Amino acid sequence: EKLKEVFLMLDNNVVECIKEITESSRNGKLVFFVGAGVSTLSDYPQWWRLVDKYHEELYGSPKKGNYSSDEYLRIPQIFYNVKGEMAFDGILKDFFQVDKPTNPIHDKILAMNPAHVITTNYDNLIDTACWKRGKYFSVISAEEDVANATSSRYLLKVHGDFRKGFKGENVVLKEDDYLNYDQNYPLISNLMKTIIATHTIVFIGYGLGDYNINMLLNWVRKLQKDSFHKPFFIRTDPSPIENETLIYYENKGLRIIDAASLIDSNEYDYLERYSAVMDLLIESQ
Amino acid sequence: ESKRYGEKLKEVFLMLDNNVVECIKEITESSRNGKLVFFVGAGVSTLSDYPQWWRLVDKYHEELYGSPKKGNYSSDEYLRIPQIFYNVKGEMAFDGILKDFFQVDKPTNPIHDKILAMNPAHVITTNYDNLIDTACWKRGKYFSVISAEEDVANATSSRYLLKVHGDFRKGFKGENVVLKEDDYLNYDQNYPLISNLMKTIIATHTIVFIGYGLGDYNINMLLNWVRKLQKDSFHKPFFIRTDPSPIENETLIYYENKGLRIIDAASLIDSNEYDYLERYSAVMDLLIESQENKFITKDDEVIDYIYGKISPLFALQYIRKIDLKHVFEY
Amino acid sequence: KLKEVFLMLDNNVVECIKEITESSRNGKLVFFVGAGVSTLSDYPQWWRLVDKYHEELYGSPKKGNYSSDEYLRIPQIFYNVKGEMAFDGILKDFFQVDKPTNPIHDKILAMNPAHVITTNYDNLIDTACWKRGKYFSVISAEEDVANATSSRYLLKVHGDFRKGFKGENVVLKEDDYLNYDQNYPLISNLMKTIIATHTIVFIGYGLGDYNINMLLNWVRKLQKDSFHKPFFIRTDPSPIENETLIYYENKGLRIIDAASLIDSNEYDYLERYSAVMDLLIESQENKFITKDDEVIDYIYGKISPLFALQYIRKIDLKHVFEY
Amino acid sequence: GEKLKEVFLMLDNNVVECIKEITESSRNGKLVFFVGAGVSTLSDYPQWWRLVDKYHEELYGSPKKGNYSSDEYLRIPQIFYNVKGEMAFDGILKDFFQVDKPTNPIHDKILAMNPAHVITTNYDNLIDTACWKRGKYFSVISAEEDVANATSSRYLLKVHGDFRKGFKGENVVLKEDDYLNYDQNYPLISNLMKTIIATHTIVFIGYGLGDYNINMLLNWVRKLQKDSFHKPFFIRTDPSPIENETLIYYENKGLRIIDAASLIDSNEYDYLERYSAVMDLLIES
Repeated sequence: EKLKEVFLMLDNNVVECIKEITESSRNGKLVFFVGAGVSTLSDYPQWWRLVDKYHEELYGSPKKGNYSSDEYLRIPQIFYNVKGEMAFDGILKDFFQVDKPTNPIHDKILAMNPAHVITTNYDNLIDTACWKRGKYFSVISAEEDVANATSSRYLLKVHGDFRKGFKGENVVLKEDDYLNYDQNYPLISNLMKTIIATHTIVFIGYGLGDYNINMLLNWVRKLQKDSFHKPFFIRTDPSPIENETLIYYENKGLRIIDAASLIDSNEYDYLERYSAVMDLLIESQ
Repeated sequence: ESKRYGEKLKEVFLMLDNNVVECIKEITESSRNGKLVFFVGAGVSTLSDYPQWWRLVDKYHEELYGSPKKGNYSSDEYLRIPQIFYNVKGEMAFDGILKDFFQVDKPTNPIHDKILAMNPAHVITTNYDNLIDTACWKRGKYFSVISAEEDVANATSSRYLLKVHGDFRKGFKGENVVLKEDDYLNYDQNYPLISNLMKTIIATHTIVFIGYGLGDYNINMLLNWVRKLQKDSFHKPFFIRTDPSPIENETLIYYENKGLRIIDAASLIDSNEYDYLERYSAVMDLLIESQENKFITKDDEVIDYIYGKISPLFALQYIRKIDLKHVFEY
Repeated sequence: KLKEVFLMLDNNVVECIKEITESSRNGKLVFFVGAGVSTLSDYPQWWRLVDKYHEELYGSPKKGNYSSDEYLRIPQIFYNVKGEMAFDGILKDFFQVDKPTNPIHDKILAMNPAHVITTNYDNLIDTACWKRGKYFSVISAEEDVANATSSRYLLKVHGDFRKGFKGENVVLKEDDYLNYDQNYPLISNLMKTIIATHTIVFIGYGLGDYNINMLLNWVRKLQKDSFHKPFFIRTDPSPIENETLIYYENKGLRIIDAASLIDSNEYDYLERYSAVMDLLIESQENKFITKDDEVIDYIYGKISPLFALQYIRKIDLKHVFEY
Repeated sequence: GEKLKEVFLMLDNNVVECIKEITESSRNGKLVFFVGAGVSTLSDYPQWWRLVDKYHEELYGSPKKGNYSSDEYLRIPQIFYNVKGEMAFDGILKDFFQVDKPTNPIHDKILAMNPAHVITTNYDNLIDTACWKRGKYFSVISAEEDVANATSSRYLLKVHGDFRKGFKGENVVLKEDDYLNYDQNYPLISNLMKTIIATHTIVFIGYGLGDYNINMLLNWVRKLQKDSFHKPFFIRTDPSPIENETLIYYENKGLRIIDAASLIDSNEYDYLERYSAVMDLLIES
């Protein structure tokens, strides 16, 4: 099969990344930075659907054509500012009460036995998967959870969850709390920065233009080059990435893993390349 | 067009909302009080068909990526695509692409003349045109141009024409302007004096925005500082919205509670979609005609004008008829 | 006697004094008054106030000497434990005694400054401005910046008791010292832009004040040629020792010290300030003694612009030389 | 020795509860001691005052005519760095700090308490020598690069740096500008210190009532949620009893102070017994 034959086709760079990730997994210093991609792979609603619901309820017109980059964090502000919080939390409840089954990628992530898992999402898919597999994890979703931790295995939830009710304050999806994230979440931010500093981070389910990736790159640039590791980024776009972007995001610290080049998958099959890259990581043992 | 525009403006003004009427009154009072400060953005320069950022980023994508960006090309790439170029091709290619378009002798739009006709104390400016200031000198108004940090301490007059993002006066180098992703991130650390000067003029002058769009990066960076300043410590800036489609009431409420005051040009005139020149001209002509009083019809307005221009002299036993001509602006 | 006193001056002093006069005649000089001009005549200082805070707080008088941090820690401790009422009462009792103006303030205002910036919560400079007949828009709180009445700024950086003798209106504790940029953004920006765009002369400060150090740290992030180095009129009764002078000149302070200029006593602060002030004022009416080099230089400085002009009539040459 | 039995009874609940919490943290392996100069002076170690005295001697040519100002302690060395030079600056560091001294019993008992991590602002090797002679492999983190090469999970966090790479002025934060340029120069060390403080229980030992480091740490604690941190312990060793009003002041900022002058009666400079009494009270329980 091609999965056995790809071990000879991988670029020496990719071979080095696979070896380093496997070594970090063996040493218990691997942290997976998961995002919206893996949750969406389990048919979980994406943020743009909630944006559309707010827009239709607020403006009265559907989607107003193509959304701008800042539009995804502006309409909820317009809703919270005039309509209030009651409708905001109600809409969040109706859209996000469903409990989607865990996708296989969540199973593979815990099968890799990571030291910690930093999640930017707002769902308990990883919590449910960990409870299924029996590997105990410590949930860190708010400032009150930093002080009280049972074991040194932190499920670092940076953006919050809906555990303390379906309310806006617990979860960071607005604009004001995006600017005031450092002020409102100082301990979790410090823990996140320290965890990336000490351990080896592999990014999963993220696009090269994501907000969190860009802010993390901004914080990385100020660091000493010889005193910091290069985080692994696994891109799952359906298009073959070009060399210029790879250089731009390589001198910026991230190590890009291109699933498009490794496996000839389709355009609307994220699961195929996600599973292929996870299996390539696992089979190295 | 002789009697067309005068009658059109007369019809527009006598139907305007009281909010816009108060906005016009306050702007005119500030202008005649030596306090108005203007904020011309990228929109005003495009009225003279000046090279826009989108064409430059399109060529940067074409050269760097081998082809222009497919589909929509507004996804924060305006700052990223150039930056990659600067981090791959280097300095000379960036400079060449910069000088290819920005080295054009373009005539000045009349909107600039209407702006300068308001007699503003300072004009904080963002675009890169060397013709925004040219319209200033072809009249009898001197404005000290401040573009880099070294020009702040060397200013001569008390009136500033501020190039916040820089300009190409000192050559067409890629380091004297704020274009790539890094400069926008390091603006507060590379141009501290210019930022302080900006916040100084903003706090002590009436601010009128023009040529911007609701959601531009600079407007947001100003609004967050405004919200951080204090409660009721700043005079609310005036915003001239000029987009073709009328503004929904919800966005108006949100932005006027965020610390802005919106004057939407698409509501008071029912013009066509792509008619930007007339959209700017309507509001600018309302301001100008309110300056020189081509709007007064009722006797009460006449007497209120006379009393507002003569009341301070009621404390003087007598005034020569010769210098009374100076009271009513000749 | 003073004519040859101007001669026994270091070339650095000679050029600094003429630069200050040029800025004053150009409407570009902004004075920076600090603690020491106020306490010159009779105004109470912070040390006795800290002493009474120790008395009301710690029971017994202060023993030894309190450190620099204690200057703000002790009032802060008193405010945190005993509350705002007693703090306000103590301030009201201390800061109500009106004191007459002193000639140093008249000399400062006699140089027609474009602006004056002070960290004094008193109105000594304010009253001297009113009594002399020179108008200044008083800016002490944020709300004043929006409501500025004129273009001349009497800036009270640390606040004042013009709206009432209350602890909030003045920066005295540690909280408002640490959270200054989070409480007074507008006035801080106005101070910074005034310092950047004008000429700043520090008077009353003694290199041991928080404001001077904050400003010097602010200077370090202003490129190289984008800023002018402010002058410094030091009046301590001790020579500068010529190494801290080097340090502060490298950091951006052209120090002028009164100890080298005149041989005053150790309790002669009035004379120490007055010597430099009279020396500065007397140089505003005339230039230094000239030679063959400078006379031609002065004439060329007053005539070179007229060179571009083809011809100039003779009657108005009095205006060129100012009568 | 044979007199603490009554001292247990004399001490009120405010100290008994602190001792109990310290013991519970010690038995759970979640206690960190933030020590500094003050237990270093007990080994006759050259204090900073001698260093600034030498600098002032080589700078103004005369000894101190009085008591040094609070800022002078940070300004006099800086003057020497700007007027004389850098080699002149570190010549005195090379010939003056480079001294062989034994480890006082307090340093050994600090490790006998078995702390999970120790954070120290000193520039010496006393703590390292005690760690080597006890056998607890503490990963020394003194420079910026060491954060990326932490062999063990237990960190000997020397925040201010070391002379191990050499007796150079750039390896230790001493000058005023170095204190001012601290977060910019040492992001990873600051992050690690903040996370260790947040996720553990910190005990201050050998500190005066107010110094620079405790001030900035208390400010960083202040810019937190009102219940996101555990109130740290402060062991005041000043010969005079601590006044109650300043005790309430320093407790309202989020500290719990245990003095020794109120606990035992001693002489003006016998700091060994003052540290020993409190350390025996802590270790015995």
